[PDB]
Amino acid sequence: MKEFYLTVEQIGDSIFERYIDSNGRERTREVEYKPSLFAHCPESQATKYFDIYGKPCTRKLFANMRDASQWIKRMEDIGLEALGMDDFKLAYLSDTYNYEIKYDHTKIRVANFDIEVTSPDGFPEPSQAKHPIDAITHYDSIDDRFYVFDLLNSPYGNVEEWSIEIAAKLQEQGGDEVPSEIIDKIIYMPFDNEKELLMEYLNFWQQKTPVILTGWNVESFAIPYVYNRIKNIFGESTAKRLSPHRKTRVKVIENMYGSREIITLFGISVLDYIDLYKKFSFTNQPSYSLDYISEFELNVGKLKYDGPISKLRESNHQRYISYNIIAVYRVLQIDAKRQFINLSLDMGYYAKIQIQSVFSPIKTWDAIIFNSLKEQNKVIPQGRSHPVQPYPGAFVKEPIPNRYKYVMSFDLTSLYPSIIRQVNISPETIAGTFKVAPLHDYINAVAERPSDVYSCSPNGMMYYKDRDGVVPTEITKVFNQRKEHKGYMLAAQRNGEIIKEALHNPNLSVDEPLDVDYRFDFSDEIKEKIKKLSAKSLNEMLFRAQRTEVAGMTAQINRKLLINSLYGALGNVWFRYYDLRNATAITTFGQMALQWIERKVNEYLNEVCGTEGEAFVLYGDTDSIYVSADKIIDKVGESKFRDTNHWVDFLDKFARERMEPAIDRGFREMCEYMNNKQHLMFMDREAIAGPPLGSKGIGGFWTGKKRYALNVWDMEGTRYAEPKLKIMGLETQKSSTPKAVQKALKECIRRMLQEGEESLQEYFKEFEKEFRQLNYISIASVSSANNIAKYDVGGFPGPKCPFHIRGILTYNRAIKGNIDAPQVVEGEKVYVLPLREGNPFGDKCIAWPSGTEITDLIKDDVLHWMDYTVLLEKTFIKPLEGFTSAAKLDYEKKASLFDMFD
DNA sequence: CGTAATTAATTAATTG
DNA sequence: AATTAATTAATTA
Ligand SMILES: Cc1cn([C@H]2C[C@H](O)[C@@H](COP(=O)(O)OP(=O)(O)OP(=O)(O)O)O2)c(=O)[nH]c1=O
Ligand SMILES: [Ca+2]
Ligand SMILES: [Ca+2]
Ligand SMILES: [Ca+2]
Ligand SMILES: [Ca+2]
Ligand SMILES: [Ca+2]
Repeated sequence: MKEFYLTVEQIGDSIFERYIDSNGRERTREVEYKPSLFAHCPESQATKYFDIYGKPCTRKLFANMRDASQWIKRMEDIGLEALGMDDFKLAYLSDTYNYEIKYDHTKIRVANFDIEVTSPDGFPEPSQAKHPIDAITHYDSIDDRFYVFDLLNSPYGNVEEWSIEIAAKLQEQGGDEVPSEIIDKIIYMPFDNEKELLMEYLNFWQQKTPVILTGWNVESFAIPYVYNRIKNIFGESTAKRLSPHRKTRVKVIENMYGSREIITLFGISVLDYIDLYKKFSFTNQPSYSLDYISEFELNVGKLKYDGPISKLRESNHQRYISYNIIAVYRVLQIDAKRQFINLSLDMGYYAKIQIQSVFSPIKTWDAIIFNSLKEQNKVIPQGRSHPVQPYPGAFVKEPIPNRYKYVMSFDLTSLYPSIIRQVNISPETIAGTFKVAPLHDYINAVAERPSDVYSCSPNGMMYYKDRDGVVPTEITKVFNQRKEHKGYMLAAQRNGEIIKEALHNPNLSVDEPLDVDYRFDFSDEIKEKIKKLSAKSLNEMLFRAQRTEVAGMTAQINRKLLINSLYGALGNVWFRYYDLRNATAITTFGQMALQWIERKVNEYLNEVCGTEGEAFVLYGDTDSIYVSADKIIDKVGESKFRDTNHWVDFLDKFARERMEPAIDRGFREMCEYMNNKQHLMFMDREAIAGPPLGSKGIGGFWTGKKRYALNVWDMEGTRYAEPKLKIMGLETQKSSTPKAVQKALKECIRRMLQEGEESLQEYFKEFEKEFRQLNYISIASVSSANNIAKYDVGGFPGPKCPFHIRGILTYNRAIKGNIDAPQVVEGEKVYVLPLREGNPFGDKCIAWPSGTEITDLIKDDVLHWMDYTVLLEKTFIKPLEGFTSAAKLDYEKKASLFDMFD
């Protein structure tokens, strides 16, 4: 097989590499890598190396990496550019793997682990590690085994062995319900003392050294705790054994508070799953505890136990260990669904970077671009210092707040990356500037043509047309991968809807789910067989379809993120190819494109309807337009339609056969106007929205910019079995909004768009009536807890203290003096509740750590003094008032003449 | 060390 | 309560 790296480090003058060799075995080598850097040389000197602008370079080959670094510094003292890859391990990888890497994941040791630490005096700080480690569960992907290291004897209690028999039993049998599919995969090792547990863990680590190290909060807790505990007991050199090269870096981090240190293990790639989740999930959660995320992702019940965690080992060691193991499994279950490890490996190997560098799109793009240029013997420019400067972004249209009955939306495919490709925007393709006219002059096609030679953006930039820049070339490659996966995602989604339809009439039999590839639209024979399936088979298939869709979604959305991050990197000072002329050429072109096509769409529809000056485009943001279709529907008459799906078909057909051709013509003209390299402005139909035929639903509404709701029947080719609410920006979409309120507001909106005014009034009346029975967590607001210290004056709110910070300060006073009560962690999330006047907490609100029950000491008082009236007005009535006034509806039935009868 | 546009909630100070 | 400036949090794209 083809070889691939596992890990790479620079340690002084050595590269330490772990790799899989041609036979599929893991090896390590230390290489005295001799790096090369480059300097400009005279034009009349023969060389094969050129910088990105075509200037000739001479190669400087150094005896070691230290000399290369010292040369860089001397070139600074002289005042001359030092060209080439200054990150020597990336040059090493490029030299050693001068080909497209084909990796085999089954050869990569992916370790998932978690530790338990009993602590009587509060949270066990990793940098102190003063408490014994009493449990470690370490899953190894190669063995497919959970290795359980259990401490039977501790200063905090002596316990009996964990029983795998009880662990397997149902909770109703007094067991721990450890999933049966992992029971056989557990290797249980009990220990008489902590020293031997840790010594054996380290020997184990030595034999099964993680390549990818993951788990939940392992970067901030497990890794620092284990390192420091071993350091405290055995000395530093023994702790360093967690690195295969015996080198570590301790950093008492310095950017915004937090002096609790993170440990870098050389020769290991740490991908903390919390960080993977935060970057790649496209969620913002109210809480990031494993219980909360597990429940959200997998629909598994919370891990339940009596008493505080500080007494769990002592009171119920059996459950203590069982839950440690389950915790480890849950991360694996989340990854089976989300596939962030797969994504990280794909991205890392494609770019040829340390896998952990996937968190940095700048590093990722620096390496991709470097490798691409190196292929042609081109030399990358030196990184430079830049002051941070603001620059202009997208255009957002001010919508008229209103109900909108029939809406067809259109959307530009992968806009900013397509602009890069269309215009040919790259550091080395800059050809010059032209004299800009005001933007609206380009929008209206009255400004003079920017250039008859070069490809142009309305910000004034000109680009060469003779050849594609490295940025367009490389962004194109990742875009095409993205497109392939989006195609799989959409097919799985369409397939999901076929299954839902068939679920309306399940057959009465014992059968099995069909063995199908869900990434492809079901064939006619599959569709026929589905119509004969049982509910159980159909449900399992739906689950599988939806799992395929999620897999597709991860692969596609994160490749979209990567390409959009290349645009973003052009606007970040730490990017080697940072250039505000390029970033601004992209955004300015976007503003023109949107407004240009708004004008064209209005012109086209005014023609086809025989009107003049009618505004058909009601809204747009960045790259999307929302077109009112009321007149289109009214031209045929609602009476002609058999059902909802009939007008949805009509609009779908009108969009595809009439509007899209016109839209294409308009963008082709714009391309010629800007003299661009390639027409890549593709604006396809996104949404078809409207009320159910014959209903009193309003269909949709806008309250303002980035705040709207639509009742959608079809989304980019997916015809829904049930209409789906597309709600953007409103309180239902915000993690800060109480869960019960999100739900209730979503139902108000549903009733508005699908059923009408009366249905909404009926529901509101009921919600207001029953509101007070709702669980306190369900009606708590959520916020991030930043800068607590700044606003803390003696334990009371300082000037300008934010509402949620006040809540925290109240909480601190309430629990002050208690070492064991949950502390609010700076930068973490908190639940927030209003408090009625005259309460014992001495303020108007209380906040506590999110995802948790409030400590039992003050729970009864919070529940007693919760201000339900303030909660209702602030979180529910206020936004609903906003929705309904924008929609011209009343959430409460107003008086009428009819009130004088019966 | 990916980006900008934009919203709502909030505090402080004002709005004769 | 409204409006205005400044902060904060969180979205849409
Ligand atoms: C979501 C997102 C968008 N944008 C910018 C760049 C996008 O091209 C532009 C439009 O956003 P989107 O319409 O959300 O996405 P897209 O057009 O790039 O890709 P597609 O529609 O095919 O899924 O907004 C970012 O810069 N960063 C982001 O994270
Ligand atoms: Ca735990
Ligand atoms: Ca788009
Ligand atoms: Ca689309
Ligand atoms: Ca059937
Ligand atoms: Ca869009």
